[PDB]
Amino acid sequence: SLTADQMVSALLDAEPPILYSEYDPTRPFSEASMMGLLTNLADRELVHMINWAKRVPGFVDLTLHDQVHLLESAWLEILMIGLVWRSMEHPGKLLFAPNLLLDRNQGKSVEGMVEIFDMLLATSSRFRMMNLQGEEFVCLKSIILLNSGVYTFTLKSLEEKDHIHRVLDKITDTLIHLMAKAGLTLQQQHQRLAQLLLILSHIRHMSNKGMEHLYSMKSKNVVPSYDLLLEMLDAHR
Amino acid sequence: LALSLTADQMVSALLDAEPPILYSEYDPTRPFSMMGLLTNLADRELVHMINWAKRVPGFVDLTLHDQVHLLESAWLEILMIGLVWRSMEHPGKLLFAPNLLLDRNQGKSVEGMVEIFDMLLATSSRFRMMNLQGEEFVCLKSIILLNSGVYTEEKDHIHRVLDKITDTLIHLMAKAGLTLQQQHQRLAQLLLILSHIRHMSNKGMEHLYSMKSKNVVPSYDLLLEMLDA
Ligand SMILES: CC1=C(c2ccc(O)cc2)[C@H](c2ccc(OCCN3CC[C@H](C)C3)cc2)Oc2cc(O)ccc21
Ligand SMILES: CC1=C(c2ccc(O)cc2)[C@H](c2ccc(OCCN3CC[C@H](C)C3)cc2)Oc2cc(O)ccc21
Repeated sequence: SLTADQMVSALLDAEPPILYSEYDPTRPFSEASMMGLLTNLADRELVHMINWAKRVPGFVDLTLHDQVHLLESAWLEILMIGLVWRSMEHPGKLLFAPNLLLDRNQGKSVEGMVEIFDMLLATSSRFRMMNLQGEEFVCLKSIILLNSGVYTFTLKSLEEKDHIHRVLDKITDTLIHLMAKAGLTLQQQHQRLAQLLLILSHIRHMSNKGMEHLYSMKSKNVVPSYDLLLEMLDAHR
Repeated sequence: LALSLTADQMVSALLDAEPPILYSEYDPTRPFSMMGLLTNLADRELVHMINWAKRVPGFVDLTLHDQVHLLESAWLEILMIGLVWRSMEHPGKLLFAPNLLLDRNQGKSVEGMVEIFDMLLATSSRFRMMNLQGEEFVCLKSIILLNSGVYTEEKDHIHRVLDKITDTLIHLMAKAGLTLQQQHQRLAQLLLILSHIRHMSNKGMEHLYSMKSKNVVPSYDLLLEMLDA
């Protein structure tokens, strides 16, 4: 029932905070410590992501089961687009945190990492060339949340999918509204809409390559479990 | 040059450039290697894909080097969307060839295959649900060709062609009688399906690699030879 303006306002209000890496001026940054710091940040960002997701219009209208499925599908894509967004104004660097700004040479320290760094930096550059606006960014991130898991899900399921498609349609309306307000021609509007949504194909690509890379590290866990996501999502009262 | 085409001229060019549907190489008199059949078919399909790519307006304006890199990035996605397209009118089945229609039970035959089968089937179902038209299909396939490798003067040209295809898609929908709102909603719906096709190609590549076959990706030299400089 939201208007385009109401949709933008809700998404902007729902934005999670930018988190920091730990501070210590007695411990100089080490290559050996890098993955540990990144993991610690990612895990903390995930908790805020679940909060954010619950504030995306239409998301909590879904079953808890399907909310979990959508986050299972989208969580790394969402981490990545978030990273690319806060890195946009910093050519050649990834702003994992304001006190953890890394370049591709530092990425070389971890086997297989520089390939993923390069893809993320390329996305940052693309954002920059398009002059991506914050209002557009929060629309794109919401689209990832709703769309990424919708092809891999009963009567209830059909109802859910119809709802997701209607919300996705409203976000399309919202993007078009924003561009119309920016003074773009109708032609420029459709063209930019297309340009923006094609970036999501690259973000999906990066998530899949990234997931493969994280698994190759043979750590205890990579993905947040169904259990964990449910626990974070399945709040009482 | 090819950017000077009208929307109608663009559509006609793409429709005319469509590759043929090939047959599986087996003797139908004999008892029914699935991956063997599929690999043989994919490899033959690839040749026709390269000749199709050369007819996508704007593609051959790129350097041969860049043409090859786009094909390197896009070939599996393009195989997949073509498979989904010809499987649309066959619910629950994948029409790999007219003489090779497989259902998901058949897919189980091969380890790790049914997961990718189900994704392909879901895409075919989505196409049918959206009543995807042939004119839209050829635009989407062209977008995959130009977009899949663009992150890995030339880039400006690629974006110009992509913008032209967007114009063409919107033109088709307007002609179909859709309102402006329906036009940009349907455009978005179609482009979001492309992210799923990318996903499928990613998981498909993982699966093909896990089989530890001889090769998986076509070499630079193979693609370049097919391009016939
Ligand atoms: C994009 C990205 C990272 C990354 C690094 C390599 C790679 O192949 C894919 C993602 C790494 C990264 C990403 C995900 C990681 O998963 C650790 C396992 N956690 C994830 C959630 C679950 C509770 C367990 C560990 C490190 O760092 C980031 C931190 C952020 O706050 C936001 C994005 C990242
Ligand atoms: C989608 C698809 C196939 C497939 C099966 C499992 C999988 O994990 C990914 C793709 C299999 C398939 C797809 C690609 C294959 O690559 C074999 C290696 N070739 C590819 C080109 C290069 C010259 C070497 C082998 C089998 O069959 C198809 C045949 C088609 O004419 C069109 C699409 C396919």
